[PDB]
Amino acid sequence: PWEMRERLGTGGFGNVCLYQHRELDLKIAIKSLSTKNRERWCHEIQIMKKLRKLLNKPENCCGLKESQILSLLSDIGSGIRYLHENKIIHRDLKPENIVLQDVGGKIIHKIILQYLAPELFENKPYTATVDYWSFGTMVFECIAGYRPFLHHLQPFTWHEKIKKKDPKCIFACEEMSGEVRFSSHLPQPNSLCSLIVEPMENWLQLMLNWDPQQRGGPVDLTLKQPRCFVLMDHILNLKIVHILNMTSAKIISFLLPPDESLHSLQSRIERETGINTGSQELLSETGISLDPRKPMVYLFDKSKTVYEGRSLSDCVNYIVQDSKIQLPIIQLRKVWAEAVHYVSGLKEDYSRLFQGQRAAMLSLLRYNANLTKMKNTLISASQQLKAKLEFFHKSIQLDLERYSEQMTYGISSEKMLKAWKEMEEKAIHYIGYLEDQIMSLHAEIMELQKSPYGRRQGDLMESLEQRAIDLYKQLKHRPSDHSYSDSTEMVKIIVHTVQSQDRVLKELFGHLSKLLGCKQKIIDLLPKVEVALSNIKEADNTVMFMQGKRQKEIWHLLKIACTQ
Amino acid sequence: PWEMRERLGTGGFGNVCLYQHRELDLKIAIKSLSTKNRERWCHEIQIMKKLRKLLNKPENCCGLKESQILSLLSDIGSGIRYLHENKIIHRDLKPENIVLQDVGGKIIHKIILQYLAPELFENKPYTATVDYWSFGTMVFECIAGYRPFLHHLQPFTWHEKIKKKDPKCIFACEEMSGEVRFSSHLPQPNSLCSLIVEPMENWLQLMLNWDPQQRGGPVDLTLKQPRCFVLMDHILNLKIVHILNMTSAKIISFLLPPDESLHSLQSRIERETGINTGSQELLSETGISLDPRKPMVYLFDKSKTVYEGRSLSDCVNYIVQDSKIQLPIIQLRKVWAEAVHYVSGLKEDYSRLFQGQRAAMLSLLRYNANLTKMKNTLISASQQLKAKLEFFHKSIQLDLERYSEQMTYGISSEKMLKAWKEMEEKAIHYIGYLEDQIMSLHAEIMELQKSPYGRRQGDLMESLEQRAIDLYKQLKHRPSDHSYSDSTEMVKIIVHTVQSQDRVLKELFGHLSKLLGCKQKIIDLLPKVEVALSNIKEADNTVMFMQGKRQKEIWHLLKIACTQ
Repeated sequence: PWEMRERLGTGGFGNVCLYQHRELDLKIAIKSLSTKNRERWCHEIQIMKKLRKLLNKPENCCGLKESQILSLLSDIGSGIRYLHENKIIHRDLKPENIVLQDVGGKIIHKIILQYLAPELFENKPYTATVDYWSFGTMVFECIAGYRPFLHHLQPFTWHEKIKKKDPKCIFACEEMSGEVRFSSHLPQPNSLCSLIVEPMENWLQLMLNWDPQQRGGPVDLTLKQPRCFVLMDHILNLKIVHILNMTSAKIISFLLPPDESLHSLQSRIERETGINTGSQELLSETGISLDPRKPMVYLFDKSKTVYEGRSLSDCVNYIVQDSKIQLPIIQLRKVWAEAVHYVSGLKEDYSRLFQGQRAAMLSLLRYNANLTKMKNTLISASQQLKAKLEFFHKSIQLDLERYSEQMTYGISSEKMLKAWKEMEEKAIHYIGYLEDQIMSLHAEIMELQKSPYGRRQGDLMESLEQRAIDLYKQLKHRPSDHSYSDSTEMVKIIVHTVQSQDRVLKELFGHLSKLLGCKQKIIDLLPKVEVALSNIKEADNTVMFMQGKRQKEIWHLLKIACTQ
Repeated sequence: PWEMRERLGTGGFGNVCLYQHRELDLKIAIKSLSTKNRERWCHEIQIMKKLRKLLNKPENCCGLKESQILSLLSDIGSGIRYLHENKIIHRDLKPENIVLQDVGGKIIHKIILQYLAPELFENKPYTATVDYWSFGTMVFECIAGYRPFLHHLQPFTWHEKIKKKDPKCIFACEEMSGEVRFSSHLPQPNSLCSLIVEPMENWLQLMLNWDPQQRGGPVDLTLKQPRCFVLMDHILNLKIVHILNMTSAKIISFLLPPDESLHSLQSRIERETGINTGSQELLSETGISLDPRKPMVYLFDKSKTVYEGRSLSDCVNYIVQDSKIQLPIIQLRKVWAEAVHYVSGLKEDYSRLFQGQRAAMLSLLRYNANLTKMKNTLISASQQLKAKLEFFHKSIQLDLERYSEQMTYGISSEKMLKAWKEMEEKAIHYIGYLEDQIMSLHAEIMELQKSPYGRRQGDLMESLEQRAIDLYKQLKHRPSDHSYSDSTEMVKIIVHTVQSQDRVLKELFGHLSKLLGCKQKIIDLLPKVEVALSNIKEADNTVMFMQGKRQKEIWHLLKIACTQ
């Protein structure tokens, strides 16, 4: 019962049809007359047996998340490694050929005119640099989202035009005048760490080499790779950790050497941020300060309390000044894509600030749980302590009685009297006060639990972003209007995002500093708790000392009476 | 600076003007040419020196609250007692003459053609029965709200018509046919307890006696009053207490003899309700069960758990069946006033049911507070108890040691061994389990705190009552339409009041029974708590017994060693 659903796509002989078993629900596709191409169909059988939907989503109009593209380059990079092992030059590297797999929640990227390399465009013989070229071209059309050099240019003049320029220049930005800034550098509104960008820049300079026989790296034979694959292995080895300094609203990647301690990294924090090491509080996504003898992280400054804390496109700054800049539809789509990139970045910003708030919160709850357990421990030792003073007092007074009849026998030195008196004076000298500070501070903690949050306003700004991208979608349904209308409602969304960001930021900075002061009070409460606990237990053990010491002279002087 | 505000009313010479000091804000009125009436103005000076706003409020269209009218009859009754002391026949007893005073929150009623008695209507000589007649007439026009006999009748035919009827008949209901049911009984849709009504019925039979020289009671000289004032003193002495049986949704007044115990009243509860005495739970407005050795009360049945639990006007029942009963404006105002009386009564019903809910709630909180204090007491005695087993165990084993060297002297009976062994076996044999039931049941109590309430729906039905009385107000702005429209929206308000009353009633019956089961569990938890507490303290005192008993043989056998 393999019921036909709607098709996947179009084959070379027909339509790539998606069908499904009715009982088992096994979504299996089918690929649907020259015996050369049906023979190559059997070649497709023997060799196979032996994403652009996401890119066309207007939310990712400036491109994707960086590390997701890194997983893409790992997957499809290992695939094209695998095919150039197998003497297979795919020639067709496009996100149309990349239908995802959501196994384990992780997207796996497999393979089934903008990618037509000039050695396949003009010549019938070719090499692996078609897939090198269309690979890196596909990668940058995931990074920026559009064509790496001369987007919206006719392919004929596109191949000849780049066939006559500098191959190191990996980005051609064509202006409104037609004068093109042929650049070897990537565009700025991206989600990318430059530490990864520059080896990827050199890698694209290997990829966008127009001459095929110099395109690709020279094959380094110890690792059996061109320099392209070696640089891709460097990118798979660039192990960094992002740290948001919550006291500066800045996210910094720190490169991790494979052997550096966390403490030497703390020295790097003190160099790169200026915050002193012992006051560097590193909170995890569950707010856990790692053991520094081990090798987003939320930097807090343990000494400071009150924490103080822009569109790089100046054309959108012109729109915020005057939305009536009469842009063509290309610049309208461009600058609106920039604005969506901007406010989206704002959303992720206060999103992770919410997360740092929660890390502070749960860490605070850990300290409270510790403090309550220590508290009830002090309760136990307190009660038993006062009972020990109690019975020890009674044993003192009865032994004073019976010792007094021993002094009616007149048979002992009176140092037992003053001895047991000084014992009893020790029993005098020994609470709930700091416990009242505990329950009161706890009440303040519950108040910090009940204090309001502004995440609904982040949902409002989120829906504002939804409106702005709905507008950009209205530039995507008709880019054929060539309108020149303003973007005043865009600036409306912009300044409400500004002000609401200020409100939520200052609220959770105040909440933040309250958690900081209360946590600080907890750290103040702990050593007095523990020292007083030690005084309790030492007092107990002295009660046992003068206990068995008094009973000690009881049996010894007893046996002196047994002597003669 | 006594600034003139708007007037109070109209004087005999002008307008009774209300004015006010600007600094001190002292609202003082002024009363504003025959020298006989200016001479009687000076008589008004010498004698004075020596409410209908509420009745015209359409909310009280069927009349007022009973006890408020009782306070009215006490105030104005003592005033007319005071004037008939002073040879003053006021002749003018109307709520126009009753401007209230809100001192202490309590309304004080003072004195400044429907009340024209036939001895003042027809004759120039008169007596105190003008004020007796207009007094009781004013009282019943506070009770029902309108004229006691033949309302909307022209005064000329009104005086002659009642001048020819039975004076014991204290209510003339004129029908639509003109045939009048001259009744000696009050109308039914009132807020009145019949225990007070029948002496007030006989009192009105004294008041509505048409012949003045038989109007009023015969003057009983030991108390120096007519029988009218004596009956009013009986009404001021009728001391009852309302009990709502929450298990039957019935409010019963119980007459209190001046010396009856509360327990004999509990026997009256068992007779008048059928609920057994020891299971009669009487909850106050703070839910306090009174000490029964003392002399609204919320009856609960301590044994039962799930508590199961109409328009007397049949014309409004006809409207609920068919609102298109085409009534004249008189019957429209009548029956709508009845409906407002009905739903208003519903509002007060579930209002006091909310109150019984709260009494159950706060009583429950009292039991929890008691239980937690007993709990932490058991914690204290538990810790000190286990410490006492602890040190007593150590004192046992060291005395076993030193007793064993006494048996190397061979000088004691071995019954000290087995003695201290059986002591130690007693120390073995002695918690948090019922405490876990306490904290768990407490969690259930917090859940009963967080369970939802339906008082907002009572506010909805309240606003439904506001709409229905807004409609009746639209019969009061124009009773001159003589419409015959339906009351379908009235029945809408009626059935939504029905169903919402069912929902809130069943919700708080379920909440109710949950409080009943949880409170029941608390009463189950208490005796095991206290008995176990007694076992703790007895165990302690035995620890002291074998403590000073072991030390007792220590000093005695010690002095046996001192002997020879």
